[PDB]
Amino acid sequence: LRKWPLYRAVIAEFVATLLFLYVSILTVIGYKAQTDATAGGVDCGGVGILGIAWAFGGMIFVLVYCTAGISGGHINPAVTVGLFLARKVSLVRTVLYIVAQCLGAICGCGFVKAFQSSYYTRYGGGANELADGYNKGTGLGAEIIGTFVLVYTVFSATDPKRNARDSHVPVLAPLPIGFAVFMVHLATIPITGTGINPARSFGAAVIYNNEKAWDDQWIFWVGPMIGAAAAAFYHQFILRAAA
Amino acid sequence: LRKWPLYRAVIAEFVATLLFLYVSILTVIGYKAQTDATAGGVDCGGVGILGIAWAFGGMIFVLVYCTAGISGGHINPAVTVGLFLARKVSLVRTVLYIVAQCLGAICGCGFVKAFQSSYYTRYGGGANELADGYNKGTGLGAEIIGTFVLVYTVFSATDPKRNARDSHVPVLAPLPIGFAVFMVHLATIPITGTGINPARSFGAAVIYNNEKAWDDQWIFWVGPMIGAAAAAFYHQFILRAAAI
Amino acid sequence: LRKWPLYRAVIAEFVATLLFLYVSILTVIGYKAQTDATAGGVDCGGVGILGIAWAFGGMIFVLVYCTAGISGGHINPAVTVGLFLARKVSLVRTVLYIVAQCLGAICGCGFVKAFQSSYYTRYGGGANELADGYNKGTGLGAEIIGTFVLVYTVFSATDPKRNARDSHVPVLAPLPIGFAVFMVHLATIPITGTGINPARSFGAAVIYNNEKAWDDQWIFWVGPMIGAAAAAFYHQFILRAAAI
Amino acid sequence: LRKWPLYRAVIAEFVATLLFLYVSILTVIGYKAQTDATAGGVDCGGVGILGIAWAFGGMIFVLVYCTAGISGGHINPAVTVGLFLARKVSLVRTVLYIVAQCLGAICGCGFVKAFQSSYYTRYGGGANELADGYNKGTGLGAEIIGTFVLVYTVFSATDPKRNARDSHVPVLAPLPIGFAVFMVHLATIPITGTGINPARSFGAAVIYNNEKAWDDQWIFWVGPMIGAAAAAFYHQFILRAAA
Repeated sequence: LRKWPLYRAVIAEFVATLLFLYVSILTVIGYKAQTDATAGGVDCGGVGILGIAWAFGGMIFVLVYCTAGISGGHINPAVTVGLFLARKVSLVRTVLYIVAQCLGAICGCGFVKAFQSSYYTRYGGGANELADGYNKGTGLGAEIIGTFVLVYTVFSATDPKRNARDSHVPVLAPLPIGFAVFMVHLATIPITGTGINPARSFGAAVIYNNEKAWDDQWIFWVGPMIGAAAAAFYHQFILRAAA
Repeated sequence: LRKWPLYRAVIAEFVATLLFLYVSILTVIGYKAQTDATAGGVDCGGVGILGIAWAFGGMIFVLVYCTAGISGGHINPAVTVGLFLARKVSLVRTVLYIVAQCLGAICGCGFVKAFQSSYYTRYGGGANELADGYNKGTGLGAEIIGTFVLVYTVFSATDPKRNARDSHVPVLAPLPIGFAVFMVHLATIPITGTGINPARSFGAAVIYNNEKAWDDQWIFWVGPMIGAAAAAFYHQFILRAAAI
Repeated sequence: LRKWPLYRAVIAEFVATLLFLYVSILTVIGYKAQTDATAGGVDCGGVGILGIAWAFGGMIFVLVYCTAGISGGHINPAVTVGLFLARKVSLVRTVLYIVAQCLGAICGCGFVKAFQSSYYTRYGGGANELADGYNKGTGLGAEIIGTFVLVYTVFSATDPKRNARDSHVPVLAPLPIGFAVFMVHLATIPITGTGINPARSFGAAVIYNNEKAWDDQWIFWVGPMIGAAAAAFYHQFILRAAAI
Repeated sequence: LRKWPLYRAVIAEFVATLLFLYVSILTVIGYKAQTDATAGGVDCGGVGILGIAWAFGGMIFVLVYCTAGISGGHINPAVTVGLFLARKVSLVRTVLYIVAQCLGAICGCGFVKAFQSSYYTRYGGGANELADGYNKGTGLGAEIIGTFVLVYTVFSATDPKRNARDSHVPVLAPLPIGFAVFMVHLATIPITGTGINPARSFGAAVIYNNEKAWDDQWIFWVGPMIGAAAAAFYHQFILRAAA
């Protein structure tokens, strides 16, 4: 049937997101646990904020590869919308994929508190937030262009020759995507902590649960979607890679 | 002959694990010796703990690439045992790898301290234990998922067609598997130093031998197996990508 | 139509360079803002200057991968000009890229300071200049070889068969080229911040505009060209791997 | 003719070695220039000794790829001997390849002094040396096993299907080799600064020119060759990958 594999192709998206978050989170939180804030431990010496940026782009690359020929290796709500606005994701999928992504991200970040809870709460919760020093418009713009780069990669990465089984869904070359994320994280983590993935953003937000988080949560949906839409427009028409 | 190509690989495992544990732990002890205790050493200016995580990751990347069409690139009881529940490595072929790998680790581990026994001993010796602040359940829960992440990555990394020499043992591109190892560490080192490898943990426990360390060791066997047995279960049925 | 697939790529260059300069410099300024001046910031605990070098490297890796079968993945006047002496990019097709790339950089550069004009200005703005202690000849000699390393890497990275859309423009795997960019930086950043990209340097010089910076800028054009013209010469004849 | 391409296949080995060294060197020296010794600059903050290890394994990977289908992508005297002892390098080549490698390495490190000369001399010269704290036997053993890993990769990396033009010389998969180097550098740089490449070792030695360097230069030829020989024995016979 069509309903059973679609369901299974969605089950993957949920699982991979769960893994992706908590690794990236417990990397961030593990970093923030080893690297001291004010006092009570060692300054620096952690994985560096280079190590954190490795966690995201690295876990993504792995999972995209793990979830390539199944779901399509989407793992990102912004990416899902891009591919959808590219008229190549069967509507109902995206609605489910977002539920899939946003579910597991809550789960993932949830498994992190359970482990520590102590050093979790004090240390950021791994939740995306505006860094003090920048205006909101600045932060919004970075998320837009940032996500744009990620999504621009995806479409370029789609090989028409190779496709997912029991579907017309584009399988993705797993490496440059995860590397594109890593580049963006290197560029962004100061400003916002790098959202460009509403699943992640909404994920830790539910768990960490802070006024400043919820107040600034509105960006990492708007910003990314704007970019993913722009990247779709940039790829399928003004580069016209459709034909 | 079945024995000559089998032992061909049963050794290749042992060697890789020897090489694996050697390069990795020699980095860790190196990192320790760079920052060290008050009087001697400078902080931060080592490889960074990221660099340690690199060592464990990339070594898996190359040793699998070398032992791909030979042993199948396990270098891990969990990965091997995981491929047994998956009914892809016949019983007797597993138990050998299980033992063959463990010895290499020890041989790899013991080789390291002979270089730096003075330093080695004072600085944790790359032994898998709980960092204080974490309840034992936290440490256990960390290993199972971390192993799962890898073993699942290992399974999605199974070519349906190509075999290692003279068996039904998988052969596929390793680069993701190395990252899975590398990734997990970055998030798991703060807790246990990242085990997700029963032989590696066992090999560290044998040489170092510290009671509080040695009686926590049970976790890094109990844990990883479950995470592997789950990933095998999930990938083979809950995804059922094996059905054809 | 010749114009529609040409401009198809003439834009793709411009955009990549815009994206390139944006992501890279936003990291640098980020690094600056993390350590900063006495009162504000913590040292070391940034990405590390290695992380900066990563940004320049990997961005070349992905933007070439995106613009491989489109523009041919130059994102660099030197690389483009280098492929002109190699007689592989017809005259008029180069001059466009030469200009098309430069604008993107500026557009990419200008976009960055609009985010952080306060910080940006106080912290070097990713502008290519000589760090004190180096004579100007040292800085020049650094850029030429660094560019050579890349442009030579670019040439050894030329598939004899596959073209970009509707031209005779090469298409081959990018991963080495990204590393060449990444590698050179690690050894060249201490001197100039690593130029090896005339458009990038020009783009940085336009927005930042500082006289002592702006009148040293001539180096990062004079240099890279020579290193590119050499690599093209060496690869095409001294190795003569192009002859068939 | 046979003499012209052989000569050209040797010209590549020289060039790539020149590049490899000075980049790795000026990375090491650039690191040591930015990172202070006792006083006169900033502590840490450099590329880290992770960044240095990236320079070696990274430059190698690039150049091996750049010099694959030509020379065979050898770049290392130890590797040359291994492939030779594997009965698959036409004797005369190795003698020339060593001259090729050891020449450019001197050149490379030479271009570094010219640039700085000031901060060159005080800061190690990028020359391999025993780290104070270890015995010589310890240091020798690391170079042996270290080089072994590098060379074991090479043979495993040799694809019999693909071969260099106008030769029977094995082209190498450029990535795992350069990555194997990187791993070893991460493991070794404390102890010796990682030799496993007599070209590099003899390269900076000529330029830096120190008593302690020349005294301890004897290791990074003996050690590596022992390993490269062992890796050859480990590969071609007790793994018997010859047939």
